Amino acid sequence: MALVLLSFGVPRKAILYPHEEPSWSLAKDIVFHPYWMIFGEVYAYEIDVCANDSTLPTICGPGTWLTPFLQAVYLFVQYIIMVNLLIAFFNN
Amino acid sequence: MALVLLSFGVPRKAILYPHEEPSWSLAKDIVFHPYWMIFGEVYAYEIDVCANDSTLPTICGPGTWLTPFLQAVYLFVQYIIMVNLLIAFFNN
Ligand SMILES: CCCCCCCC/C=C/CCCCCCCC(=O)O[C@@H](COC(=O)CCCCCCCCCCCCCCC)COP(=O)([O-])OCC[N+](C)(C)C
Ligand SMILES: CCCCCCCC/C=C/CCCCCCCC(=O)O[C@@H](COC(=O)CCCCCCCCCCCCCCC)COP(=O)([O-])OCC[N+](C)(C)C
Ligand SMILES: CCCCCCCC/C=C/CCCCCCCC(=O)O[C@@H](COC(=O)CCCCCCCCCCCCCCC)COP(=O)([O-])OCC[N+](C)(C)C
Ligand SMILES: CCCCCCCC/C=C/CCCCCCCC(=O)O[C@@H](COC(=O)CCCCCCCCCCCCCCC)COP(=O)([O-])OCC[N+](C)(C)C
Ligand SMILES: CCCCCCCC/C=C\CCCCCCCC(=O)O[C@@H](COC(=O)CCCCCCCCCCCCCCC)COP(=O)([O-])OCC[N+](C)(C)C
Ligand SMILES: CCCCCCCC/C=C\CCCCCCCC(=O)O[C@@H](COC(=O)CCCCCCCCCCCCCCC)COP(=O)([O-])OCC[N+](C)(C)C
Ligand SMILES: C[C@@H]1CC[C@@]2(OC1)O[C@H]1C[C@H]3[C@@H]4CC=C5C[C@@H](OCCC(CO)CO)CC[C@]5(C)[C@H]4CC[C@]3(C)[C@H]1[C@@H]2C
Ligand SMILES: C[C@@H]1CC[C@@]2(OC1)O[C@H]1C[C@H]3[C@@H]4CC=C5C[C@@H](OCCC(CO)CO)CC[C@]5(C)[C@H]4CC[C@]3(C)[C@H]1[C@@H]2C
Ligand SMILES: [Ca+2]
Repeated sequence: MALVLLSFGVPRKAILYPHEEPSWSLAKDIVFHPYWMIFGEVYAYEIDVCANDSTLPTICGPGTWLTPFLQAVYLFVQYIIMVNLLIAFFNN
Repeated sequence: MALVLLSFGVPRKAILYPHEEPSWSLAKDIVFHPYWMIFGEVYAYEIDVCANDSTLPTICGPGTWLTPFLQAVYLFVQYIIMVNLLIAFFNN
């Protein structure tokens, strides 16, 4: 579950923030939002940053249409497979 | 689950509100948000009160960078261990 997290946070932070110099904030932002997604926080109005209801309208740019596809795969893996595999683990 | 709650709400309220005189509001605020976290309310824009998207920008101060680490441990214990232990309880 920690690897699926980094498989998602690093492409997302890279596609949505292309103009970043090296910073310790890059170690938070690859791990912060993808972790809070495991607990039901979808960040609904940050998905599709080019939408009109977006709360990140300045992040709209080339390639950012990829991130909602990425997060759809991410939560399917984490919530629909990995959290329920862990329920199944505990039950058995 | 009520003890993991107080293990989190008391360090959080202490780190984020250092300048408090004794008040009955201290018995609510150690128990209120940590309980609503069990039911999927992450308080996403109150985590990391020093962030730019924060809805508590005045709470930013010394030591407040500890609280997102604390809440990451908190929900892991409550949701990933304790809620699913309780599912496992009921199934068996
Ligand atoms: C057995 C358990 C052991 C733990 C194992 C796991 C290891 C956990 C390791 C995680 C790596 C975190 C590294 C922090 C990066 C530097 C932070 C920094 O510079 O300042 C930040 C620190 O202040 C905060 O408030 C944020 C602290 C991070 C919260 C982590 C919660 C998510 C849990 C994740 C769990 C999933 C882990 C998935 C696998 C990796 C603040 O903001 P900034 O912008 O970064 O800098 C300041 C600038 N500013 C003032 C403009 C805002
Ligand atoms: C079930 C329902 C689906 C029905 C079926 C038919 C599919 C329909 C698809 C049709 C493809 C055409 C869509 C784009 C329209 C034209 C260009 C355009 O407006 O681009 C937009 C984005 O979109 C893109 O840039 C491209 C998006 C392509 C993703 C398509 C997924 C393929 C199907 C499924 C893949 C799943 C996996 C497949 C394996 C099974 C531009 O808008 P923006 O992003 O807001 O940015 C603009 C602002 N900017 C200029 C600042 C950047
Ligand atoms: C079998 C079941 C039995 C129950 C067992 C559990 C014990 C339950 C007991 C919990 C302790 C409650 C102590 C209340 C403190 C005093 C509050 C007060 O005076 O006013 C508040 C009451 O109005 C509210 O809105 C808060 C009421 C608390 C709701 C509980 C929610 C969390 C669930 C709890 C469950 C988790 C417990 C985890 C374990 C501890 C309002 O605001 P204030 O600021 O406080 O005062 C007014 C000032 N102001 C106008 C400026 C706002
Ligand atoms: C997977 C990804 C991680 C990659 C690995 C490398 C780790 C990277 C970390 C590197 C450490 C350096 C980060 C801070 C940068 C310099 C100072 C700074 O800006 O501080 C910031 C906060 O942060 C702190 O004050 C310190 C944060 C330290 C905790 C880092 C986690 C340790 C590893 C994991 C721990 C898990 C458990 C470990 C056991 C397994 C200040 O910013 P702010 O908070 O916004 O407040 C500023 C405003 N104010 C002045 C009003 C207050
Ligand atoms: C699932 C199976 C495959 C099916 C998918 C079929 C292919 C999908 C369909 C179409 C392909 C992508 C093109 C459509 C959208 C283009 C419109 C556009 O400009 O968009 C953006 C740029 O976007 C780009 O420049 C995209 C470049 C290619 C991305 C890499 C391929 C991704 C496929 C992933 C496949 C993963 C498969 C994983 C395998 C398991 C917006 O650009 P702009 O801002 O408007 O430009 C002006 C910028 N300026 C102002 C700064 C100058
Ligand atoms: C997990 C395993 C161990 C690894 C831990 C890694 C250690 C982490 C690394 C380094 C230590 C922490 C400090 C680094 C950041 C300092 C930057 C800073 O100033 O931050 C803040 C202050 O914060 C402080 O002053 C905090 C001082 C130490 C806190 C106690 C240790 C926390 C580690 C717990 C470990 C738990 C272990 C649990 C064991 C299971 C912000 O200050 P400021 O607002 O900028 O100052 C101006 C304020 N003024 C304007 C009011 C004057
Ligand atoms: C197998 C796993 C693959 C993924 C991963 O774990 C192992 O690989 C690690 C390598 C890390 C980076 C190393 C170097 C730096 C440079 C630093 O530069 C300070 C500049 C300035 C501050 O302003 C100093 O004053 C900022 C942090 C950064 C980019 C790291 C980020 C986290 C990364 C990507 C980690 C990530 C979780
Ligand atoms: C084993 C467990 C450890 C944790 C815990 O349970 C047992 O320990 C309890 C002790 C409680 C405090 C006792 C005294 C007061 C003073 C009062 O002062 C009124 C001032 C003014 C109003 O403005 C009057 O006019 C405010 C409340 C406060 C701080 C209590 C808060 C809750 C606490 C921390 C409880 C907490 C849940
Ligand atoms: Ca939820």
